[PDB]
Amino acid sequence: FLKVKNWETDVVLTDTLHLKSTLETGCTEHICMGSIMLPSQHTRVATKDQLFPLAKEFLDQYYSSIKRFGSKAHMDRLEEVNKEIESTSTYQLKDTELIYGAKHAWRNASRCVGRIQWSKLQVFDARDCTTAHGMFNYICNHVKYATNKGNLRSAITIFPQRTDGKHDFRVWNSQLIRYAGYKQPDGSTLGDPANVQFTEICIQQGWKAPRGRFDVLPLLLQANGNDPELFQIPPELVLEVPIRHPKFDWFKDLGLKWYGLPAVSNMLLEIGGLEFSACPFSGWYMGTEIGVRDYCDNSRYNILEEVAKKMDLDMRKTSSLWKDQALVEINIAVLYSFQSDKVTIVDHHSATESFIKHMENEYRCRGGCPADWVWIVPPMSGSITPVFHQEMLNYRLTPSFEYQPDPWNTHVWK
Amino acid sequence: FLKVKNWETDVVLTDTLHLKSTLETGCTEHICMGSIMLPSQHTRVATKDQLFPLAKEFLDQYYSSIKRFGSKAHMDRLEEVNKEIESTSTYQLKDTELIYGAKHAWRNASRCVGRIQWSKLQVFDARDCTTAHGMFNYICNHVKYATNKGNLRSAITIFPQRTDGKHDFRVWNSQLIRYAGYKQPDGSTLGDPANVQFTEICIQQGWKAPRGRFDVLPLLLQANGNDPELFQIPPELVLEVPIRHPKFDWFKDLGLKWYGLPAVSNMLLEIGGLEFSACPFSGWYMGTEIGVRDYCDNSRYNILEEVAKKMDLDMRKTSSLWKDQALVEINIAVLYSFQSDKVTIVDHHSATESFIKHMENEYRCRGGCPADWVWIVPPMSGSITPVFHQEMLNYRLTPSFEYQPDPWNTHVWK
Ligand code: HEM
Ligand code: HEM
Ligand SMILES: CCN(C)CCc1cc(F)c(F)c(OCc2cc(C)cc(N)n2)c1
Ligand SMILES: CCN(C)CCc1cc(F)c(F)c(OCc2cc(C)cc(N)n2)c1
Ligand SMILES: C[C@H](O)[C@H](O)[C@H]1CNc2nc(N)[nH]c(=O)c2N1
Ligand SMILES: C[C@H](O)[C@H](O)[C@H]1CNc2nc(N)[nH]c(=O)c2N1
Ligand SMILES: [Zn+2]
Repeated sequence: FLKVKNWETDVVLTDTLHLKSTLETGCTEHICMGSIMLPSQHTRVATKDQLFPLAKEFLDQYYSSIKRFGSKAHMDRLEEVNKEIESTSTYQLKDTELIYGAKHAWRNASRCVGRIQWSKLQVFDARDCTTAHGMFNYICNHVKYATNKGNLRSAITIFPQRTDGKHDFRVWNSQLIRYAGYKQPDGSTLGDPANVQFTEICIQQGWKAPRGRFDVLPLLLQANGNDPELFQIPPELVLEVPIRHPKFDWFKDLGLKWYGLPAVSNMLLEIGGLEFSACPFSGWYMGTEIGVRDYCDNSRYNILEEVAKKMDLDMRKTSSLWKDQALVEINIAVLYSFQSDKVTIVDHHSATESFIKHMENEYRCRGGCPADWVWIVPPMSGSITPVFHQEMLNYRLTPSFEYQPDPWNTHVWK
Repeated sequence: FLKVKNWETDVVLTDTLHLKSTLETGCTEHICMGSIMLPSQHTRVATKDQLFPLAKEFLDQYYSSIKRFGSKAHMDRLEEVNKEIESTSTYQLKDTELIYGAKHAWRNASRCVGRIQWSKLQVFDARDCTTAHGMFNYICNHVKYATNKGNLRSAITIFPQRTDGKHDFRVWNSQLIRYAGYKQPDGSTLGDPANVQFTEICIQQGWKAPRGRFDVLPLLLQANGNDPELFQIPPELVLEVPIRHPKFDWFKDLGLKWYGLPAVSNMLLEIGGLEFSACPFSGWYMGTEIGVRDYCDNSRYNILEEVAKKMDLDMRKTSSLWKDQALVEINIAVLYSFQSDKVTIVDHHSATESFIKHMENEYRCRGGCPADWVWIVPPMSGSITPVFHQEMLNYRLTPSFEYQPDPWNTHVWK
């Protein structure tokens, strides 16, 4: 029954939820790895024996969720998937068990500050899919729906679960919409340095790059273990916000823009022991993810010098805080640009307050809320947002989202 | 033999130092408490039995440090304090063992970004002190020395170790130089809200407050268990930087200022099992500690609105990032003000780069460097400083600095 304090408000919350926790974290009693980016625990091949307790555990919270824990419909469903796990060494979720598992995977994501919206998640069941083309169609219907003309909506599309392991649905994109990354002669990078390995993988499979900055990458979709295939999202479906500033008219001259739809596609969704290797999910952007990380990370677009230049900034000494000054401006423009286009965006203040609000309800009507402070604190102006001052317990509940290796490092090809 | 990566540079460092670790962290395999502010492990009454392994462990690294591990002078010193621990149920450090233990307490402080300077620490041995007045004199000689007319120097003053526990030297100030905090009629706060409980404690013992903003508090010094006593640092010894901006001439009109000398006085220094309950230590300020936390924390001076006002800032909508804009300005002024006065200050960029440099040498010539990411990442512009992208292993080595309860909640009075 652990206590967590908010040192800005002296609010104390009591966490019992962490007792239901199951998975391990990477920390021990003599070492804390809370700052390791991809702990071996957060990465993802299972058998039929451990598979039933997982099913049991998940089915018991789900019937407990729809009020009727331990009833006949529960006991039958337990026997039912017991039977099905004996016979097939795996099983299938009901439509509702899948919607529930997905929403709670998000709910349990300790690194996600947007979780106040976890209950309003749209679950598209793609488990009937069999081909890369059908994947492409489900993904496009996802994009269109979640984009909703800038009034963005949370959604997830769940392709068939892993079975043997060699028959595996995977989106090879990290996100359905990402800009291409091209190395240059001198070595420098056009576009997004993050995706340079992925961009050339696409060309290795036949992409015809328009070698510029913001070239929306094509989808590389692997279906049921087969070699992936290239499909270009219809451009009318990829909404984009050109970035201007509400003061500096040279900001348009910077010629930047970003897509409205954040949509992570490389993660693994775990539910009742079942593994969904392709499950792209989307919501809306927090300002900082674009203006701080995408735009100003050194190994991303790296625009701080160019913005500071135009601002006429003391770029000599480090202590001029020119980098900080040009970073707040870039985030002012991103927010303003997205808002003047009716494209859903949230600032890091509004988003981190709501997370504290969310944390309250989770400790009240759930007994806790796993939270990773390393990741919840926004990457600029940490301590002026209320999550900097909120102690948080990190633990691993299931259903959950896990990392998984890249397909091209595991795919037994051709 | 754990690995930590820098995701900005793809640098990998290998940590074996954590194997020498001894104390626990608060994390377990199923829960990470890396964001708990004062874990029960980081707080501080010991006997004579566990006291010798502690002495042994510390003496073995110290003679290993001066090259002659296991020699006769080592073995004799081991027998010597063995003998002394049998006879007195405690023991005394040699002058050099104390200088070493202190420097390594700092070296091991995982929450300190300034640790690149740990070897150049000036150790003042105050273990002959017996009276609050003698404390006051050692503390003043500390202030004067460390201040060094703005060319600040790192130092620590070590008062006698705890023995029985009822005879205990304690500085009741959190820092030797802090501004007084006064509640008002309407409830609001003049001065520093942090110290309001301490400020009225001082008046409870007879302080004559000049009830303004930046009133340097008096020292409240407890010596050998006796009731503490009030002493006012000579004002010529308290250096102060008035805060101006190198653009906004109304910034002087804000009328702010800060002391040059950060000097934490409430911590407990542990060496070879011995407990030094009063051990004030000082270095120089990182810009952000004043301009971000001191000035802009909600429950500190809370000047963001007043600075934004004068900047003529979009203070209506939250998403205007006015708070961020006024926060970078305040930090530009702090750095500039301290630098135009030849008072040693370091910006959070320069300081966090040096910490990465420091981390390199610690993994190379020591096998690791315990680091608390929650605390090493500066509280503004996190991800544009290189420590945001540096994975860090947190573990607890000794000699170390520990928190300890406030004296007025433990002091058996009068
Ligand atoms: C609705 C708006 C949302 C916002 C504003 C939001 C915000 C964020 C942010 C800022 C991060 C940190 C990632 C980074 O900065 O690199 C994150 C991580 C994450 N989010 Fe959310 N998110 C949203 C929706 C969703 C949805 C719909 C899901 C799943 C269905 C989700 C699941 C996750 C996961 C799994 C992580 C990372 C966990 C990890 O890395 O281990 N989020 N989110
Ligand atoms: C020389 C310049 C120094 C700088 C720039 C510096 C910087 C910092 C900063 C920014 C923090 C985080 C505290 C906060 O933001 O609230 C910190 C913590 C700390 N520093 Fe350093 N510091 C310096 C010198 C020292 C010295 C001389 C010592 C000890 C002799 C020391 C030991 C510590 C300890 C023990 C902590 C906190 C550990 C904890 O809270 O558990 N530092 N320092
Ligand atoms: C190398 C890893 N690093 C780059 C972080 C990558 C990452 C992994 C992950 F699973 C995530 F959910 C993630 O969330 C971004 C995100 C997703 C959604 C739906 C909304 C918002 N607003 N944001 C970001
Ligand atoms: C409630 C706790 N919270 C307010 C943090 C307090 C705290 C505790 C502590 F032991 C510290 F060493 C500390 O370091 C401040 C510091 C010290 C020195 C020598 C230099 C710099 N530049 N800075 C700050
Ligand atoms: C070293 C550290 O684990 C890494 O830089 C983390 C820190 N916190 C983060 N927080 C978020 N939201 N996103 C990130 O990519 C990271 N990166
Ligand atoms: C909740 C959290 O533990 C607390 O706010 C910490 C976060 N990191 C920090 N880091 C530093 N340097 N100083 C602090 O006071 C804090 N506060
Ligand atoms: Zn931990």
